[PDB]
Amino acid sequence: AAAAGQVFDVGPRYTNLSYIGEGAGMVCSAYDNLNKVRVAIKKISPFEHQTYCQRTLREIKILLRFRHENIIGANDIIRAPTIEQMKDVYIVQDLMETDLYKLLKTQHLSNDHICYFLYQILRGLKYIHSANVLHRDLKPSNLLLNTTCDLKICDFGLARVADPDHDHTGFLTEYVATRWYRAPEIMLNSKGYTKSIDIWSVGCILAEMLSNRPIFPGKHYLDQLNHILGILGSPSQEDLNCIINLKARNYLLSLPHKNKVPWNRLFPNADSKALDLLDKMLTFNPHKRIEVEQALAHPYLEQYYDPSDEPIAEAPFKFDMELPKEKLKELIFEETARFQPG
Repeated sequence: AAAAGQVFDVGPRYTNLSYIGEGAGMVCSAYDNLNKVRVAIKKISPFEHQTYCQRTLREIKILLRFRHENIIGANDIIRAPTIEQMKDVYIVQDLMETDLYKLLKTQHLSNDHICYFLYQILRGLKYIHSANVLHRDLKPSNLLLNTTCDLKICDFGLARVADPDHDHTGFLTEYVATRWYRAPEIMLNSKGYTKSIDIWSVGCILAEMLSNRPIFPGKHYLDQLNHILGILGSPSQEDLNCIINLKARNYLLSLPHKNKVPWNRLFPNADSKALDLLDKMLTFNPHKRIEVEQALAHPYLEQYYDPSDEPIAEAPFKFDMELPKEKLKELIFEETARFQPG
């Protein structure tokens, strides 16, 4: 009994709705009457398809367990008082005006902005990684921004617990995360269960911040690899020897030789410390790729770096990655109980 454009009934607490929609259901802003601030509300309607259930549960479990200035929280979650009556779930969050994807369509960023956004991306990422979680879908639309340049990472639906022991797979194994921000190893021999997959995406985001265009816009699964290799050049023998997978190694060896395009050719207006950090994020071999704490400690970020102000999670995270649709509904109901006066 309160609509927008569908039903969007968010109790007595939240009023003066206004569409911003099509994200997960639909998104509105709304006046919060207990805190008198405007806030964002996302309506989730996932109990039909069993995969949107999994993404929803995963996202709720993470959002509630994580507490960090550069990671979007869930201030409130609204659903029916019973499982029977629960059809929709609404997640209430800090209202963030824009995201980096929308910003970059229209705005050039000064070096000071690039530096600050990157610092905040990596500060959030350090927390995430310290919990043994991988985000796995970092991209400019998953980076929210407010009018005062605060950056918050959102969308933990593809997130997983890190599992480097079980990261190997065969050549051309299908993947779900967004193509342009996929590390080379996803196409070759990785399931994306190590931390280095997120650092690659961050590197892609940096490159995008410096030029306002995706650095590796592959049209489909292997074109992505040829984009990467067209800039980085052919992998060294020693990087090839880290790929044991014969199908992947022989594929790479079949390719004509390509030299590196130097970053300063691609990004002639860029701060050279920015390009050095970029280089180290967009390293072909995931074993040699810089880690989140090394990136924060890089000279480019020296105006911000302060590890005592770069918090870590209080304990490791415990196993997303799995259950029929009816059990999932029940877990979601149980995970959201703390917001019920009930």
